[PDB]
Amino acid sequence: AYRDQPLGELALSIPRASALFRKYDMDYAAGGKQTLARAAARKELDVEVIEAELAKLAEQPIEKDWRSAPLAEIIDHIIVRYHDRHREQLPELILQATKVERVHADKPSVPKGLTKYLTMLHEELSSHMMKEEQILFPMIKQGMGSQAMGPISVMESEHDEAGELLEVIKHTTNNVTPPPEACTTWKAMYNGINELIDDLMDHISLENNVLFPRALAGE
Ligand SMILES: [Cl-]
Ligand SMILES: [Fe+2]
Ligand SMILES: [Fe+3]
Ligand SMILES: [O]
Repeated sequence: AYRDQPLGELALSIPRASALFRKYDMDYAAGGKQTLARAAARKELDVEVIEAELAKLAEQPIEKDWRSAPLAEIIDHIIVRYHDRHREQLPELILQATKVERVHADKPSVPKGLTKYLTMLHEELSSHMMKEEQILFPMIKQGMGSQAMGPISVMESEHDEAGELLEVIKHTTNNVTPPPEACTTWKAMYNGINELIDDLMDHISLENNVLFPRALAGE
């Protein structure tokens, strides 16, 4: 019964589901508690076809399952696969968005505000990630995870705020869809933005749906 389960559990149960939920604009990352049924019903989307589509990906081979992995290993993976990657992705995107906004300032399709939104996301992610790396992650490794409600609730409120920046970024770029007159820089930047969104959603999902609850439970 896929419809009755939370989006978070589904995204970590079946591979490429993250991308499927991304296709339907379903927030499995910060909204991972919500059931597929409730999320589908709010979008006016056909639940039965989504259940089927999941089975097609479900039967496909298993990747790494992080739900039962050691927390220290989840932490190390997050730092390297996600935090360090965001630290190099964002400065590049900011440079490209600066160029696209300038060069194409005359065009009605130019993503006005994109540079400013990427800049805000970079500044906020950087202080957020530093706190995780300096305090929350070490505290979990040193066995104080059951004591981490304070930082965790703050980290979760900041994940929601990052979620809102992503929505504004998606809206400014026509859901990251380049117009017909887009150039190579403009197209490659939109590919970078989609890659940043995919990574950031999987990053937030791993924190909200696995690391944080299991830490608090004393694992
Ligand atoms: Cl606590
Ligand atoms: Fe993080
Ligand atoms: Fe985080
Ligand atoms: O994060």
